[PDB]
Amino acid sequence: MISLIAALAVDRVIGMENAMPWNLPADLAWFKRNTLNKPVIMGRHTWESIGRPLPGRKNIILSSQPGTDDRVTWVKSVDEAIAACGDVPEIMVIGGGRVYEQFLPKAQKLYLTHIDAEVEGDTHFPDYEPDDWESVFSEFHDADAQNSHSYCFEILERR
Ligand SMILES: NC(=O)c1ccc[n+]([C@@H]2O[C@H](COP(=O)([O-])OP(=O)(O)OC[C@H]3O[C@@H](n4cnc5c(N)ncnc54)[C@H](OP(=O)(O)O)[C@@H]3O)[C@@H](O)[C@H]2O)c1
Ligand SMILES: Nc1nc(=O)c2nc(CNc3ccc(C(=O)N[C@@H](CCC(=O)O)C(=O)O)cc3)cnc2[nH]1
Ligand SMILES: [Mn+2]
Ligand SMILES: [Mn+2]
Repeated sequence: MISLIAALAVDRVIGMENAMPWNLPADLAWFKRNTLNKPVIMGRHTWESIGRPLPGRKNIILSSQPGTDDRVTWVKSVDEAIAACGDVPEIMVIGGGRVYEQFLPKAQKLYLTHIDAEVEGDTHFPDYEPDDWESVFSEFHDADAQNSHSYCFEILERR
């Protein structure tokens, strides 16, 4: 199955200047828990934003140009990215905006974090059709001394 995972601020903002404009330790822990031991597909700008390979995961980077780092796998099309994952139960697509748009029609599950933060951004999660999706899990958390915003973890499944 293909799944997307993302953290969204207000108005579906996901990034600004090739970075994320918040620091939510609890959300990165959720990201790690839901991606470890799975392949992760990302676009080249997200690869540069993370800045290093993610441990315990097969890292697959989409770019139209040849690769520049043999610690990760480089592919040149969506279909090649999927194939490079081979025969696993669940493929995690970890962004960014352009990559999420291309994989959304192919996805069966969304792992969304809704963050109560107002930030200017330059990248948005796609504007998906809510009627297509069933919420199967939601868990709200208030802000605390480690996490400066409230946030809600949600899992949706395609109906
Ligand atoms: N909040 C979140 O959960 C989250 C998650 C991930 C990323 N982000 C943010 O998202 C932003 C980056 O997103 P973005 O939309 O600018 O970029 P992106 O989707 O990460 O990367 C786009 C690049 O991927 C390559 N690519 C995409 N589709 C391709 C295809 N079909 N075939 C070949 N190459 C393909 C191209 O690289 P080439 O130009 O080399 O061809 C393209 O320029 C950053 O701000 C980052 O912090 C946020
Ligand atoms: N829910 C969610 N939150 C995010 O912040 C997120 N970020 C990306 C892409 N950017 C990043 C940036 C950093 C790390 C990162 O350093 N992760 C470590 C955290 C380890 C920990 O908290 O102990 C990792 O091992 O996954 C992951 C993805 C994609 N989907 C997301 N999805
Ligand atoms: Mn806030
Ligand atoms: Mn919902």
